[PDB]
Amino acid sequence: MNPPPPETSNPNKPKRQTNQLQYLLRVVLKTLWKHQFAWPFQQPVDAVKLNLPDYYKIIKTPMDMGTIKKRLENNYYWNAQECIQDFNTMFTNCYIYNKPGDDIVLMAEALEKLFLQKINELPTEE
Ligand SMILES: Cn1c(=O)n(C)c2cc(C(N)=O)ccc21
Repeated sequence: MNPPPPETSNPNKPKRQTNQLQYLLRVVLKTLWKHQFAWPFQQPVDAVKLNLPDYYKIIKTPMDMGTIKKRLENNYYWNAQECIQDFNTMFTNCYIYNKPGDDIVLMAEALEKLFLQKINELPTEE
């Protein structure tokens, strides 16, 4: 069994649409999403189909770019830090679960390098 996915909709949660969050969608998410190594990270890990029965025993804070994309498109966030944390959670999960050197780790590292370069130029708030 897979767990329920992370929340992407919560009408109780206060929301903003801001230039930093717009950057996170238009520059950061879109840059990583189109990458040749994006595909393992475009949706929640399906531990059943991938035969990783211990994945959610080890990973208790799942995150993926499919979830982040939905959160950004549906204006789920209050600030950029929340979204940046989601990306970092996704990368960290990969490094925590997988054997050092594995293809998936190299893929995460390539995406993380781009992520860091884009976040380095996060625009100042308007
Ligand atoms: C070990 N592992 C991970 O840690 N992630 C994120 C994975 C994604 C896929 C996949 N086929 O999407 C397959 C295996 C994966």
